[PDB]
Amino acid sequence: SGQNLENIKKFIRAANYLTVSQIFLQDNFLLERPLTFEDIKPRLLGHWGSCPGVNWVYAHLLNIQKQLEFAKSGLKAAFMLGPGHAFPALQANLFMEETLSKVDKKATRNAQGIEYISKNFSWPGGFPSSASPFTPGVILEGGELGYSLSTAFGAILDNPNLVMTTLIGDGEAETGSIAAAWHLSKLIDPVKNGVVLPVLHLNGYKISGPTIFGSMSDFELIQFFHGAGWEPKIVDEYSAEDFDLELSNAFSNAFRDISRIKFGRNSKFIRLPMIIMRSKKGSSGVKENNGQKIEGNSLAHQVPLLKAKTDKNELEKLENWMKSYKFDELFDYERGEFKWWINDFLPENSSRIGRNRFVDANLNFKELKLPEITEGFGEKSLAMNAVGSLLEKVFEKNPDNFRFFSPDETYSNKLDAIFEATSRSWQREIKPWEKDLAKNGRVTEILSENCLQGLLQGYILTGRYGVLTSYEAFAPVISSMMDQYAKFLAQSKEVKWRGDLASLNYILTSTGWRQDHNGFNHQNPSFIDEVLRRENGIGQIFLPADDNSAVAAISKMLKTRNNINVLVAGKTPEPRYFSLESAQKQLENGGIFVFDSWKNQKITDWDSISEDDEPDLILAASGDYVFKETVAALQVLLHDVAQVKIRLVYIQALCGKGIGTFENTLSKSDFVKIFTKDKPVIFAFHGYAKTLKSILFDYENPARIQINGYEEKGSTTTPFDMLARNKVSRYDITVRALKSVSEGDKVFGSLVKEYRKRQDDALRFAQENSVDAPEIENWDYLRFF
Amino acid sequence: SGQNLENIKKFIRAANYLTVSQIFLQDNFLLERPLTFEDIKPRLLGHWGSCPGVNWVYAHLLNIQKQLEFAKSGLKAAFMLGPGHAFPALQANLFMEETLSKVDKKATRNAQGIEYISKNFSWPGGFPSSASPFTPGVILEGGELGYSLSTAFGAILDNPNLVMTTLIGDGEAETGSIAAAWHLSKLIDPVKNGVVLPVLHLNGYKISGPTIFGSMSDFELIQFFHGAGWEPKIVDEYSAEDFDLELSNAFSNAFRDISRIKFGRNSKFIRLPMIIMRSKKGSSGVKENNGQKIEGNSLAHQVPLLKAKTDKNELEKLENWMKSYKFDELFDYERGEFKWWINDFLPENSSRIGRNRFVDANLNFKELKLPEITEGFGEKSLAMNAVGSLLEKVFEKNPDNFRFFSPDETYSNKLDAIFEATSRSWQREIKPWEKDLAKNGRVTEILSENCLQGLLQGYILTGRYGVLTSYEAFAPVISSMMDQYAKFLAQSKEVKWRGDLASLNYILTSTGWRQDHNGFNHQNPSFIDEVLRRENGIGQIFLPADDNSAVAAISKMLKTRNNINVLVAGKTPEPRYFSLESAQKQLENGGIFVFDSWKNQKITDWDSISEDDEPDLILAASGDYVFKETVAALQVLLHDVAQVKIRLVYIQALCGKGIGTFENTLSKSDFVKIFTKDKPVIFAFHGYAKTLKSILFDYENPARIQINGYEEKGSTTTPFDMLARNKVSRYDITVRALKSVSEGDKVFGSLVKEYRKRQDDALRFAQENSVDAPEIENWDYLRFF
Ligand SMILES: CC(=O)c1sc(CCOP(=O)(O)OP(=O)(O)O)c(C)[n+]1Cc1cnc(C)nc1N
Ligand SMILES: CC(=O)c1sc(CCOP(=O)(O)OP(=O)(O)O)c(C)[n+]1Cc1cnc(C)nc1N
Repeated sequence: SGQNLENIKKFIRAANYLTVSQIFLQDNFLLERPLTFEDIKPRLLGHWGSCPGVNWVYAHLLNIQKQLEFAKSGLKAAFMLGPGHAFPALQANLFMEETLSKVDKKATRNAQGIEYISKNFSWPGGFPSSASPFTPGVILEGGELGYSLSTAFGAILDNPNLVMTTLIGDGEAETGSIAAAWHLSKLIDPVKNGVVLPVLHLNGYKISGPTIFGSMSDFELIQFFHGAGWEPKIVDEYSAEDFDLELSNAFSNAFRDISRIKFGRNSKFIRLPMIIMRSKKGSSGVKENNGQKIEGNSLAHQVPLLKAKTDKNELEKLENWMKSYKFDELFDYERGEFKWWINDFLPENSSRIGRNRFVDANLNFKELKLPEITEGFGEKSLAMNAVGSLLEKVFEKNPDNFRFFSPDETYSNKLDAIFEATSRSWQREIKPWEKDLAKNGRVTEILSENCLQGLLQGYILTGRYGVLTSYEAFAPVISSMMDQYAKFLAQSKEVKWRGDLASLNYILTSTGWRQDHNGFNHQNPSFIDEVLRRENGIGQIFLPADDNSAVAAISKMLKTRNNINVLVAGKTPEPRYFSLESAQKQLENGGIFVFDSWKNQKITDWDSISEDDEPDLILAASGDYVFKETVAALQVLLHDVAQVKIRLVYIQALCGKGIGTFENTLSKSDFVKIFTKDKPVIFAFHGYAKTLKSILFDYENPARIQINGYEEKGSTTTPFDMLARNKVSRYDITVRALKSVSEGDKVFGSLVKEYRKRQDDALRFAQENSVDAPEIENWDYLRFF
Repeated sequence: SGQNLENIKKFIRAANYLTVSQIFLQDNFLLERPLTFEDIKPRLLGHWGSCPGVNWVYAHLLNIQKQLEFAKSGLKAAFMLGPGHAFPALQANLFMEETLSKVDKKATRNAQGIEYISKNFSWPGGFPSSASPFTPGVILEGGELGYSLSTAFGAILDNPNLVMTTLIGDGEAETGSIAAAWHLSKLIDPVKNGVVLPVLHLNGYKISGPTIFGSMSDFELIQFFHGAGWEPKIVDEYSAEDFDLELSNAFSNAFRDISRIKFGRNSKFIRLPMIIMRSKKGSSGVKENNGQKIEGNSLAHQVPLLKAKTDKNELEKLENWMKSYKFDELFDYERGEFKWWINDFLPENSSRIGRNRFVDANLNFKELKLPEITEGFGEKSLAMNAVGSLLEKVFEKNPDNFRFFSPDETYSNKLDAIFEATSRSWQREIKPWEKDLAKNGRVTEILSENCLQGLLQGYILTGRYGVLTSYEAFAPVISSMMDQYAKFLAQSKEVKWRGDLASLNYILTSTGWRQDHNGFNHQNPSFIDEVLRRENGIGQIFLPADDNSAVAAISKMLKTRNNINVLVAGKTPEPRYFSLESAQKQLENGGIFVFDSWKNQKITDWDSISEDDEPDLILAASGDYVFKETVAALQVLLHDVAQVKIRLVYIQALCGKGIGTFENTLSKSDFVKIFTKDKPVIFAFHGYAKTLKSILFDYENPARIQINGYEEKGSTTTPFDMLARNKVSRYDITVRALKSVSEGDKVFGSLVKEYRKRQDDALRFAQENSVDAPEIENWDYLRFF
């Protein structure tokens, strides 16, 4: 114990020394000669206040892992860093562990490695100032605060004997996501999945002020964290005779309780332990400077000596601070290597914190077994039921690497068929009249969308599969956090040892065009714009036409890696236009369907399109309801005049690089063939008009393309009134097509008046009877298969 | 007591009867004859499960208001409905009291009014199914759950006699916004302000399953809500008499409130009480149907009898359910009015819940006094310091209707000058080394952005002013909720009795181009895209060029009403420009600056632009950090080649309707004069390129416009490296301009080679020295002063 404690103290001292050397020094890293003004970095970037807590937690975790390995237990520990601004200290904890030496050859544990890791911190072309995928064993960026407990819970599923210790700052704990994630222990069974160990760094200060949790006493914190499903233990630096002994006792007790919980079963609810660690912010640093308080104050957040390159007293303070660590007793200056204590302290390579096998995606990724797609049919299209049946088959075929997440909307979205295979995860009591609740359920349901997104991202980044479904309007709640994930993917594109990962799959349904029980608060198609905004080859939206297109698309997204895909489709009975082979060929051609109505010819290959024979007008649609309105308008236009030639175009997929998919994106020359250079193009969009305008900016002649979308209007009314309020009903589409072609009002005016009268009569019937007119409800639509 | 109890019971019986009549009946509202199949609505829309709790709370609130007015107390109570899907029951509570009759003449409290409110619920053209601005006394729609506590805390400020009772659902309490807002009592003093009263519905069930909070026992709930700084009380429907217990709870809660608000004896932290009530979901309704459980189960969420128009047993169940409420003992069928008992229950006029004076925007809105604008002094311009000084003057001049909100970032954003007027609100202990903390501070700081947005919207919707500042990267966290606010404004455009409101003002600074201490996670310019997507005349972005432009813009947004404005500017020492507080203010009438470099001529009136002489190319920028690069590129181009003519265009404001402001938006004819029809336009943007592409879709000839902006690339490096990574540096701009102008690549090949070599040398110097080259650091710019 005493030799053990001495080894932890030496490890902490060395980690602190390399942290300060990373922050300040650019030369004379070993301090063999007195410090001058030429051995200081020109710009003193970085942070210091949270580093000592990171060092203490990492060293105690290494000691605990060594003890567990001696006990011959199967538990493997991993570390998660919430405060991503404390990156350099963690870097030091890797350098003396030799994890970084397995990735970079220049980071060997010697004097050259010390110089390499000290000079290149925050340097242009060196290591970044924050956590990144370039760091081994890192899955959470920590830049945007929060999203730390949910990702830790998501990485623990289906990975027993894995203990993930995550560090959460007290200022970060004031966010909504962290506050909501405390209840995630009521839905996950730790015996068959694993244990998450939370440590709260209660330094007491934010960037420039005290914290909410730092103001609370010990009694209030105990009651708050025991009101949820946690068992908290508090250790404070201000009153402890020996801080490291208390930290060792707390970690040993927590891991003993974890081992006791794993070995055995209990027919009740579990209470995972957690550690609150209170310490002075920026401990073991400069105490005072220019009469102000640094240690134990919010002024230690950034660097505490901003003028060390020009002020003599600041340089003396920095030199004394670095010499307080006594690096001569740990390092060996003669040979340039560490002494014999570091080999005694560290365990073997297979059982170290930074090289956990359960967290790595290279040792856990497997292919997904796709069942045969059965394109069953009835009388009307029900895309959500078919998607649920296919996901039920997927759940049957892959019983270890597939999961489902939803914010209590599985029945409302017509995806309940998946309950024929698996139940919903629930660790609390079940009443006899309740159904679909089990401890080992593979569906997790909670109203906090942030927790669901964190669980999905943790499960995917560990190396497995998942799909998250939701309403379309409530998606942007997890908008910004999703963008963070995208950055990770971009930062994984330049790393040669990361490996492949499953795609991030969203199923957004119950769109605003058919919200019957709610009005104007459940219609917000802005999530797809945020998905399409990113430009690092990430972002795909799938726009099915019927149930066959829906099952083809949901089969396509499960075969894609390292991307983000969103599928938006309705859940109401709908007409059917395409069979299985036509839908599959359309998806393999990008997702564009072209039809000529004056000759009744479907075109699925862009070759053999006649230049001598071109359409007079183009009607294009994107989305199921707008496609129904477009085909109804095309039917009316074929009935009435039939002298002009109309080409019908439907788009099934959109990507950040243009029209179609990333693998097969429509080019600038095929757009000219599909869409004629000068003919008008009336376009109906499921979402905002500017979302399509941004994509169509880069294509040929954007002046003639009229685009109509949601336009942010509507209330609780009939579906036809909802379509007519935003000028995307069939009659206004026909009016626009008549006015866009030839003179318009000169010859086709009376038809415009007749169509407006028909729309007025339909709206009057809907207003008077609260149901749609029988002319629209019993409409006879077109067929293509 | 007993007379009051039976009057309350009669009120709740009437409320339940009108709620069911609103949900189901189309005719025979008084049930004079036996119910048939022709008196049922064709579509049964609405919700029922949460309505009885709303009715109980409203009746007890009215009783407690009458009892308060008996003793001549100044406290005025208001009601807030979190579960917005429970709208019809609240409507019933607005019918027996004559609040709805003051707005609508047809809603008079008689038989015709009963028919009017029952027939038109969820009808096309009638009352909506959810809460809306059309309802008097409503400031929160309740569509997106979780924004109820923070809005109440925002609306409760500077109103010492307003007590707001808000209803929160147990499923809604699982959202992170509510869990973050539970701690808001530690920053707002309830003696000089009002008291927010939270009530937890706790019916036990979500849409399709149990709730997390419903699974917790009483002991766990007591600990969780005591640890957060509240005084919870529990009443359950499984008791002898629910109404007597509820009345005792409300009476004791009001006694504590009056004993704490007017004595002022306590100087330490306070403990606001809250009410936790437990009841069966959909109480006093259908018990069983088709062998399933309805009352006390999640199946009572929507309509519990979905086939009452076709099934005889369902119709009989509905008739028995409605006849369970004996409406004959509360109504006179021949007179058509209520009996005398209601006149003994309702309090005096204007002492009623639905007509609170402290909540209405009318009778509380006052114009803001703008101090005189002053110019900036010095070579380098600091926009944030000038903005802070102007806000300090505003705080001085308006000591009762202005407040500031920030997520612990006002020191880092160079806005600390406002600390010369007011401190930060803080109700906890203050250390001797801590500064800018006071109980009566007018600045609220917490890391939860959702709480800040809720406080700002609550303050603004009651008829006062406020400004919220933040980083640009973490703004999208509050994107979607902001969209909800915009919808409110749109509905307020169609309500004739709703008064004016102050604009929603954002200041986002520390942009991604100058994140020195942070890396990739702190660059995300997507919030302005979310704001610009509103299409109801809402959404304005202000893009200052220097400090004078910043103060002119911040003076302009404080003079705008019923809108949303965003101001984005840097905080680094930047060169000054045309802005001398006079030319800048003249530019603000249009928001666009035009300069001709071949004759050194500024243009402020667009009708003076000569059509005979035209620029050879246009360099345009939007944002200060890239305006620097484009004026440097203009300087280099003027130095090297003089036979070409360059027109410099800067844009200061963008709106959803086009270029400029809503009051003065650039037309499609002025765009042709400013931007020539066929000349190339090299445009450089502060944010994403597609955000500007969507706006420029609607203008003339968008094919020739080369838009470059942030490309999601960068790391911890020098500012010039950050500019060059996204191809928006000065050398990139001049290379692009040379490529655009030149007919062939062999005329300016030496120049582009030289500029590429110069950029390579600058990047090499930055890589080797970690400091920008002296050629760039000591650059000499031009001025239009
Ligand atoms: C650099 C950065 O992004 C930091 S660090 C920091 C204070 C962290 O509080 P904490 O007490 O948990 O940290 P610690 O004392 O060092 O442990 C803030 C508010 N920010 C900016 C910020 C703002 N808001 C959000 C959601 N995320 C971030 N990162
Ligand atoms: C219709 C709608 O938008 C409702 S109602 C409702 C149940 C609310 O649970 P709670 O028990 O707290 O309310 P109560 O049953 O009425 O008492 C949900 C989940 N939703 C959809 C939904 C989903 N997610 C979010 C953030 N908001 C909403 N409104």
